Amino acid sequence: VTSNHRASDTVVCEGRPQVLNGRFMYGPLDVVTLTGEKVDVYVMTQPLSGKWIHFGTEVTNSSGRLTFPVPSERALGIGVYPVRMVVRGDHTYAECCLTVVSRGTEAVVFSIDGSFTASVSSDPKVRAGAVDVVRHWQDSGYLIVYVTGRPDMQKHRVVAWLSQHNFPHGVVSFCDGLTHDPLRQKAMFLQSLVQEVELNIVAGYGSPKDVAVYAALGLSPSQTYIVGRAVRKLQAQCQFLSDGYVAHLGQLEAGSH
Ligand SMILES: [Ca+2]
Repeated sequence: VTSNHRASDTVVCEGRPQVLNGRFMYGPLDVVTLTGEKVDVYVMTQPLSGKWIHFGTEVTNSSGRLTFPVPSERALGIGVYPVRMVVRGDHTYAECCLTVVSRGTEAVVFSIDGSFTASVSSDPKVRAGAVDVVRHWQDSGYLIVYVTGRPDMQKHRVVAWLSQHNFPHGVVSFCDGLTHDPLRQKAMFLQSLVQEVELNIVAGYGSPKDVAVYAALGLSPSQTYIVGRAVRKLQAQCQFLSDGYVAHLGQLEAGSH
């Protein structure tokens, strides 16, 4: 019964086509699919104004998915813009941000569950000092990118958790839920960030499974930060945060990176 819509946080290099994506579903399991419906797409072009601008309309396909191209004459310049997509039939919606960047914008990636969770589920507990480390990278001039292997069906819950513990705003990306190979889906997403969006990814955080993702991107072991105690098989492939995030933060502020 309850709507479970999501829209993808989109990051895009200036001058390039701007495409917004969304998926529209009802139910806990997304049991109902919203097929063939009109969805109106709004952008808050003046991000602090609270005023929505209608940009156009699309129709969901058989899987409830939506792809919306921003008309060239309405392309947004550099900045971060709220986006809201509204189902015309019931006035339900999804929200996300459109982030427009200059070429070569520098970013840092955090794998959510691997980087931030301390326990399993019941809201997982957050690792101590995690938020401050992410906040340190943002205040230092880096675009924050959050990736997770979870399906975007779970986006509402994941974002609520990030927001509850006060994580900095960033670009959040999930798996489509259908690939069955999340590690490669993440690697490919981050590659697309570097190749199509032209981001310069300077550091990667996660747990042991993420080393293969960051390695596939071309990150060096010194730029790869992995939570927990050193693991022998991974010895030269990454930096282990053996002492925790608080200690790691002091090391970053003495200019470790
Ligand atoms: Ca989580």
